[PDB]
Amino acid sequence: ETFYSVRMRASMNGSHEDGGKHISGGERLIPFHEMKHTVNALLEKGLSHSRGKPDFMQIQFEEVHESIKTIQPLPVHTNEVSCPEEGQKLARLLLEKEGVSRDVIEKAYEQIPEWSDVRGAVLFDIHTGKRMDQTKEKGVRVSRMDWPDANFEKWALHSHVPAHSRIKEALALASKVSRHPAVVAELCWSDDPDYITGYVAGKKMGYQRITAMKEYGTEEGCRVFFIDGSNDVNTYIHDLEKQPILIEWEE
Amino acid sequence: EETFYSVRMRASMNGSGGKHISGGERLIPFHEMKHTVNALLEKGLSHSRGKPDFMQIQFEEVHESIKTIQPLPVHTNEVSCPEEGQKLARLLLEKEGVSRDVIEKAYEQIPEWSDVRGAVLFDIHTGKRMDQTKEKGVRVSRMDWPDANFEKWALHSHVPAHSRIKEALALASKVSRHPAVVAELCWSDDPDYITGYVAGKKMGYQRITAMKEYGTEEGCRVFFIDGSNDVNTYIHDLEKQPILIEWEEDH
Ligand SMILES: Nc1ncnc2c1ncn2[C@@H]1O[C@H](COP(=O)(O)OC(=O)CCCCCC(=O)O)[C@@H](O)[C@H]1O
Ligand SMILES: Nc1ncnc2c1ncn2[C@@H]1O[C@H](COP(=O)(O)OC(=O)CCCCCC(=O)O)[C@@H](O)[C@H]1O
Ligand SMILES: [Mg+2]
Ligand SMILES: [Mg+2]
Ligand SMILES: [Mg+2]
Ligand SMILES: [Mg+2]
Repeated sequence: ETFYSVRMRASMNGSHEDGGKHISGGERLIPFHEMKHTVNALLEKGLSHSRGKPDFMQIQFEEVHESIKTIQPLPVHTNEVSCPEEGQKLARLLLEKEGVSRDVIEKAYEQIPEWSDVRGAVLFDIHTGKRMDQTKEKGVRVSRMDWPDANFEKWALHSHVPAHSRIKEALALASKVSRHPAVVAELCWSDDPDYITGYVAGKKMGYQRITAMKEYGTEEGCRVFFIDGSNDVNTYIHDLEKQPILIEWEE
Repeated sequence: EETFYSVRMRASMNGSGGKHISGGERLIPFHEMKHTVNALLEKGLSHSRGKPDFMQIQFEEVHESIKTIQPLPVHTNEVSCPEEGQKLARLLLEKEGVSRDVIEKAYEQIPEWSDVRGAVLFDIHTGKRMDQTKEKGVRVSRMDWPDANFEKWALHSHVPAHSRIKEALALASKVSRHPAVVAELCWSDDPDYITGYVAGKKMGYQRITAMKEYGTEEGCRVFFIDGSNDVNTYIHDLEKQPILIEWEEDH
């Protein structure tokens, strides 16, 4: 059966390219017969965003010719913290636990404010202590991963986590990304003003949720992948953009 | 001054060197966005040229102010076969002001332009193609015709209220208005529609009921240009100038 990559991005004050504000992004992986439902889902997701009404949006589909790999979601643990500063401290400890040196963590945190506007993810090289990709404000956009809702809902029931598509999306991405042999860890929180939970993820500790990573009403987010590998960055960028992943949980 | 949006679509098969299946352009208020994205989607998905494996749909705010014009006057020439239609087409182009030699040269090149995805600009002073877009063609966009007014026009005009005619006539009308455009020649690349037209400022929109045989995918869109200025000026006008059609019943 043939699957399709469906992607969306939306911005205001022009195309993202112009120097507009990123509003929303989406990526889906589906059989052809879900095309209409999926295009509408992405349209609606872009139109009803807390960051604002877009004046630019692109939606796109194409056939995927690489074969699909189906994986488990990462194990999930929720860390309850009382404030953003405690969440950020915990985040740094978790990154160090997973194998990132403290020094590389500090260098990344120096740039993170600069990367608030990035539309995808930043790749940070642990060998240089510096950004590895050259996409600048565009970022690297991981795509061609998805998680059928029914299975995701079964997973959320069991995990005592709410069945919000925001978590599905985050965990599908974290799971695809941590599977990459060159990715040691990911740090994330949302650019949406209305969601303060973030996470750190890696192969050892799984998907570590942190219930407060920033204040409500702020639009600064973070998506950094810490890279430890022997290959060029374009190889890895191609892996993240092109490798098709479906999530399927079983107990 | 109400805000309008350019909504565009293109679809192809065997990739993004692929076969062009469908193209669309709309110009609408924001509240029509959902209906319009779905219309373009469905248009692309149910095309007689085939099922796409690639599609892009895009919207953006238009910042130039909209000009509203009347549609060209319409006349329908009933012919009994394609060869009679083509012969009429050439007579009408000549009557509107294109010299015979320029018509003959263009007809010799029309077969090699079957694959062009937009329009060809043909210079009447040089008897040569003027634009440099090759297989891409020049894609006129940011024109539309609100459905209600189009339906009233079609009722009165004794022409069927098909969106194909709406789209053709909105384009022909925007294009003929351009002071450098002497005439247009058109028939569809769709295997399932053999009606075509020639259009110009004097003769209006002259429909010709048979311009090719059913089941053929060779189409034509040629703009005959009489102009001193940089072709890129004209191209920019055709791509960027926002036009709405309003037929005035009161007349
Ligand atoms: N597909 C992607 N590829 C690379 N970076 C991405 C991608 N998607 C999002 N990002 C980056 O992350 C930033 C925020 O993305 P968002 O979709 O706003 O991210 C979230 O909602 C994070 C929620 C995690 C906690 C969920 C939970 O377990 O309760 C976003 O602006 C991008 O810069
Ligand atoms: N927006 C455009 N800008 C430039 N060229 C275009 C555009 N739209 C279509 N074309 C070119 O023309 C070709 C034919 O497009 P189509 O939309 O398939 O053409 C038609 O339906 C023609 C119908 C005319 C008769 C209507 C009537 O019954 O009164 C198409 O493949 C392109 O090469
Ligand atoms: Mg997202
Ligand atoms: Mg966001
Ligand atoms: Mg068309
Ligand atoms: Mg066509």
